[PDB]
Amino acid sequence: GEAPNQALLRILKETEFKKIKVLGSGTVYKGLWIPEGEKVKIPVAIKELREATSPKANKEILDEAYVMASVDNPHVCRLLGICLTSTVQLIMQLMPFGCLLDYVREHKDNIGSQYLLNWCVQIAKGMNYLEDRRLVHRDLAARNVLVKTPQHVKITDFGRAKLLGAAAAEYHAEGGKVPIKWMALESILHRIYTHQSDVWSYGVTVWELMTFGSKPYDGIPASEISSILEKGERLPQPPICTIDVYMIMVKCWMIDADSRPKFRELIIEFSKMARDPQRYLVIQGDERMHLEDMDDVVDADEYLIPQ
Ligand SMILES: */C=C/C(=O)Nc1ccccn1
Repeated sequence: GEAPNQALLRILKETEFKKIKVLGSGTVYKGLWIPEGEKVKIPVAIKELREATSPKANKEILDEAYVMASVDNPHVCRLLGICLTSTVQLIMQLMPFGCLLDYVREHKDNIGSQYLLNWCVQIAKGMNYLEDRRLVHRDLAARNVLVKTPQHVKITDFGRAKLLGAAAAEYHAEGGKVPIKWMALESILHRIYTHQSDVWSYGVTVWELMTFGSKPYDGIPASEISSILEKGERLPQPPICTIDVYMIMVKCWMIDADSRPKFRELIIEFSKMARDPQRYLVIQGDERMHLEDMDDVVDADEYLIPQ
């Protein structure tokens, strides 16, 4: 016996929610959700499948739904329920400032050390929680973290997430479109994936944030990456980064998976640094930087149903 998964999957009527506008094209809407028979309005993102004629695509979105229903943490994405219309709709908490990669590209000039290190802690907390839940994300990247507020981010995209069995050390994949430049060496060579492969990608995610959304190994093709890593080459020290911050990124990219840090240790190291941010990141102008009815609106984070 593993522990039973008593996550609740909530089925919503299409009449419970109003699509307000498009955010993306699968097509994502900003909208509002009124839970049946409750006087509350919840800002949501409603992901509606396009063709909805593809049995493959329907297995995909429901796998996402399975994983997102089974996680409850402040630093991971919050599913509110699904709607089984012609086109299946996922309803999640609206994350109004979009993905963190776009956010740090758009706002390079306004982002101070305190925000960057707090983001590093929050993502470390999200990933430590997933580890507690024996869940390997397999696609952590700056693009797959969302911004509820500039003070508050959550890990997203559980489309590749795999739920390690009671006796299963690694997860074993076979083909697809894969993020080579974020992947542990053991993942590119032997399709091996663990919490420790997730630490490698946390390292690349941190490097994306510390370079204000630069592309890892830009101009180096996917075919070369495994060879570069075997030859011991790693991503360069970002300009803002003290050796303290960069040495943490470097340890996440050790070839011995068990030599990399644990998510619980990254939480600790980034917290120590977050208490004195200007000791650990050096940024030009750091001290200066600052980042009908709405009556019954509540954020999804204050909308709890019984457990
Ligand atoms: C997991 C939350 C979510 O996907 N919400 C979202 C998506 C895109 C933009 C804004 N919020």
